[PDB]
Amino acid sequence: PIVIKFSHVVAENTPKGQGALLFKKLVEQRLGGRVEVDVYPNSSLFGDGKEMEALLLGDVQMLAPSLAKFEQYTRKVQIFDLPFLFDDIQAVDRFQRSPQGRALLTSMQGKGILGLAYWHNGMKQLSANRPLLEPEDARGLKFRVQASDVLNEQFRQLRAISRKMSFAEVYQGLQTGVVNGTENTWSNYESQKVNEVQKYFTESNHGLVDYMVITNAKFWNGLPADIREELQRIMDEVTVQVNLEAERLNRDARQRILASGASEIHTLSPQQRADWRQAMQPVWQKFR
Repeated sequence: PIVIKFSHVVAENTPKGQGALLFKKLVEQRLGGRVEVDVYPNSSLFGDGKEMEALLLGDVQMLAPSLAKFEQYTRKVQIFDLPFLFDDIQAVDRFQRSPQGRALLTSMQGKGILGLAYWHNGMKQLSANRPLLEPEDARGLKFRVQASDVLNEQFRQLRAISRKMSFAEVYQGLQTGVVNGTENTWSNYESQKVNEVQKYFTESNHGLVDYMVITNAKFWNGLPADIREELQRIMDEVTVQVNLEAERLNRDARQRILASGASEIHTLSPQQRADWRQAMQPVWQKFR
């Protein structure tokens, strides 16, 4: 029995968490006794800082990191971090499914990493301990970010401080005050209870969190051909399900945040929307 350990950093009740479990279910139903999928959520096997090298070493067989986290291996997927480049997940999808988007799946092949699919999470929102109505409001704040040069620049542009931190550490980061704001999808915010330490959200939709499902090329290429081809067909099926439901899981998470009674969500006025775009679009200059 071939074992595929799939490690990720999110909660089970999320787009990625459910996708990893659906992959497990369909593989074990279609390849029972031949392939086993062992899913490790919430950084229970490896966290942000160590998963990629574990994949390269063969300690894990499948990951699905945020597109924001690949700079050490390629700078070709930085495009996905540019603020306001994609209006919505449908726009992201059009890029991902296009010839140019598909080619990025092989961007790390020379490093021994193979991209198998894109999975959606959703658009990013802003949070802080004070209201974020207009860009001036971010000045002097300390935002947690994924480990991305683009996202560092995004907050530098807003005259704020950014701090790269692993996803597992965000809650305590905000609780202790080493950071006091961040950006993320509704799903990630609610599932990790970060709304408990962030009173104010702004529905900015200013970026996204999406994933590239990846494996170790040596492992993937070493599989019997039938197993590899079948796994790829199953992955594509799972991807349709992940992507069909990611919008709903995020909307449900937003509802939970409102039902918590401890946070509020600001709807940007048209003028505020334009102001945030103007303040953030200059970061594209540095990543042509």
